[PDB]
Formats: sequence, structure tokens, C-alpha cells
Amino acid sequence: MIQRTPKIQVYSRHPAENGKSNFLNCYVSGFHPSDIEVDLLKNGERIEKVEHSNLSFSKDWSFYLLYYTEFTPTEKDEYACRVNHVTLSQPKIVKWDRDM
Repeated sequence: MIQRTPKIQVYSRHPAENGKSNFLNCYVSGFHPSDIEVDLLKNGERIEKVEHSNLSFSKDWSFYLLYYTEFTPTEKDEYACRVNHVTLSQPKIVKWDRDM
């Protein structure tokens, strides 16, 4: 058996075709087993509507999740990714760096 803790990256992107759109992304990478729980948070509150969730694997024991949705950040709001996985004794919360 093998288990690996996910790497977690949280960042924003504007699609070049629609630049006034902004997306909040959580890239959760290289984890095993594939069982996982991943939420986007806004001011501590779970975001129910996340239109994109994109799972793949490389080696049979390495999984990759892109989790993202459109959003309209203000300098007031705090956003984060919250991840649960068997390798994590507590939920891991990664805050969005507003400049990323």
C-alpha cells in the first residue's frame, strides 16, 4: 500500500477569452488514496456551488484534482480551500493569497 499527502495550491485565474471573469481554483495534487473531501470556503462558509471538478491520475497511485468556480472577490472577503484526507489528522485549510 502507499499513501501520500496532497499538495494544495489555491489561486485565481481569468480566462483569456473572457478576461472580466475570475475563477477561484484549488489544485490538489499527487495524493493517494484517492478518497478525499475538498471544499472552497468564503469567510469560513462552505461554497455549495462549484461548477468545475476535474480528477485524473498519472501513475496508478497518484491523483490530481482541479476544483474551481467563478467568483467575484472583494478585498473584504476571505477565501480558502479545506481538504480532508486520511493522511491529514486535522482538516487542512489553505487560505487564498489575494495576490495569487
